[PDB]
Amino acid sequence: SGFRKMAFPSGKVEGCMVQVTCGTTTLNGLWLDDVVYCPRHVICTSEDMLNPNYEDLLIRKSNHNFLVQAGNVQLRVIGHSMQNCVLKLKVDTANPKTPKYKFVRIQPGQTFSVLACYNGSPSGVYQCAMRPNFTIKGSFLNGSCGSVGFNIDYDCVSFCYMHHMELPTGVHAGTDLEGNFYGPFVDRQTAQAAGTDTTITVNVLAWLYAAVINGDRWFLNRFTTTLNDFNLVAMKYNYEPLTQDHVDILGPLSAQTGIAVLDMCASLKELLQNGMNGRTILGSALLEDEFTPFDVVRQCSGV
Amino acid sequence: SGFRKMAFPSGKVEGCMVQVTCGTTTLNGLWLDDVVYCPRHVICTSEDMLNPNYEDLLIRKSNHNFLVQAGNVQLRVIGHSMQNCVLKLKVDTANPKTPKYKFVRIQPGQTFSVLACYNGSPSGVYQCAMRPNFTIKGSFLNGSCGSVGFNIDYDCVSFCYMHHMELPTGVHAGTDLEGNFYGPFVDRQTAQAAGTDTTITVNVLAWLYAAVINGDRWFLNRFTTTLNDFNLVAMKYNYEPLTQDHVDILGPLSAQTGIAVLDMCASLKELLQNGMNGRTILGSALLEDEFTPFDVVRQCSGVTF
Ligand SMILES: C=C[C@H](C[C@@H]1CCNC1=O)NC(=O)[C@H](CC(C)C)NC(=O)c1cc2c(OC)cccc2[nH]1
Ligand SMILES: C=C[C@H](C[C@@H]1CCNC1=O)NC(=O)[C@H](CC(C)C)NC(=O)c1cc2c(OC)cccc2[nH]1
Repeated sequence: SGFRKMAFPSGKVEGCMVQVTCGTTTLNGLWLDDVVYCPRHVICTSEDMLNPNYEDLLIRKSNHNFLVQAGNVQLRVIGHSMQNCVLKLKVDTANPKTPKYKFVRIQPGQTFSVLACYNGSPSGVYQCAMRPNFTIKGSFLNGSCGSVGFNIDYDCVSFCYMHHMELPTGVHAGTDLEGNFYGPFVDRQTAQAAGTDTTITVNVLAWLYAAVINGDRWFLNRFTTTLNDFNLVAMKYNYEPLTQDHVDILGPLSAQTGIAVLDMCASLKELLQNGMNGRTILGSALLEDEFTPFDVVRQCSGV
Repeated sequence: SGFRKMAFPSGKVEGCMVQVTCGTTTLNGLWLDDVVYCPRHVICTSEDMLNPNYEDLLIRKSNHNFLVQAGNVQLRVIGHSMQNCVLKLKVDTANPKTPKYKFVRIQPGQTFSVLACYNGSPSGVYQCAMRPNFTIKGSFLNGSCGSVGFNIDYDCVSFCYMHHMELPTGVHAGTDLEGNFYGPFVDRQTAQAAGTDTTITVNVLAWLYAAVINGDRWFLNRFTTTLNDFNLVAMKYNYEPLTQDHVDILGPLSAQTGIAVLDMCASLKELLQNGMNGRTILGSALLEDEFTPFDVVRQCSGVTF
């Protein structure tokens, strides 16, 4: 029993992290086969940061302008290209620890594990959900760029996030491994705002089922609601609309607990309208929306 | 910026996880040099667990009754012994992935990363605080025993927890790597209850230091207190008393902010005696008690390993 926010084991990714230096700038890179992937803003100076013409800055660089260190070993850069906001440095050595991997673009509401790194060395691991406004609520300091987010299915690492920026609000923004930002953000040194954030309703519901599966039922009620009437109330409170696909994805949790999805929607509606009134759910005083139905099924099936 | 519960990178420990089977009972073990450590109840059948005599169960076992596997690769057992509630199995191969390590027994309030494992295969990693009642709020399913908890210092992995049991309340209990349970529990299939839990004062203070570092300091008052007086008051609110070691490990955060530990204690006392009103601290109306002083430094300074 028990429900906890947990990240995938990070070993397979730790073996890929390297340090990439250009000029006075050092950050992290991801070393897969004979290519190192890192944020392209590593090539920018203090002055270039405001409005960098990256193609113009990159053409002026040589392979020897990039220092790549894997532990104590320096990797010789034999080629450099740019795919959107990701710099790709070809090295003369293939990473022997390269796992089975793929590059994927994650959808809002889905979760992934972040391996926060500094100077090419792992520092910590934590789960983040891609928010509807395409930010993530992570923990990143100076030099964390190039840290990656991933999921692990079987032994295949699906990389979905590379870290680039912290917004003034303290949330974080980045790209996929094709270098395309999640959200309307740009890799320039400017204060940038995200769109109005919304709450991931299907995840809140999964988290309520988790609370029930772990013995917490105080928030349930004898009422039910139609999907549309629930969505009317949800949107009033800046919650994302619930789709029939979301309802279906919640089926397994509904079958395990015997609580129809629309019955749990009526509980959430009551919570949004009455609040929690000092009560807590799984130790939280707020409604948590960073747990997917899959994250709940993975931990609570059979309990 | 950002404050998150963050596990240690788990790679060094993943490379030490193996499967240990006795009969049909399989759980996890920890392979370090040429020894595998696992819970001793792996030698118990389902019926034996109700009331086991481990010394007697073990005398009937031989090296050849133990199946240790790294994946599907068998490691031959060439010696066995019981140390408290931990079985030690000597194997004929030294783990080439063995990291620098030590075995430590942690105090209540200290945190560690749990590498949840099933059949010797790592499933997930999460942070746990040892509660004052010597349970942890983990997430564990059948077959999870032998999963370990650890901290990383520089490059040394300090193992401090091995998982053994789930209490009726849904919390979890286990041992250090010398097989000594945390708390008054035993490895027997019996309904066991943990004492009343309490809030971890030193970690709440750390969380308050974290708030100050980030500019959230409305709760600072112009009072101080003695350690004894604060301890007596705190217990009335179900808070743990502070030890000298607690004061010591708050030293760095005290120096960084310039707020003496006993001054922060007086501020916390007022929050307990007056509440927080509708105000929040670091965005929360609840005081957090599962971040140690080091956890705060980790988050705000970016330590690597
Ligand atoms: C090492 C990788 C860091 C990650 C950051 C560091 C602290 N924590 C992290 O996550 N990335 C960067 O430093 C980026 C670099 C750009 C060229 C993409 N820039 C920003 O994140 C940033 C600039 C800025 C601003 O500039 C006027 C105003 C207000 C907020 C601002 N944020
Ligand atoms: C694989 C390792 C599991 C961890 C468990 C499995 C599910 N989640 C986990 O954490 N460990 C075990 O199965 C232990 C076995 C030893 C005590 C011999 N037994 C219990 O955990 C247990 C016995 C019991 C009880 O006995 C009458 C009453 C009420 C609650 C109870 N729990």
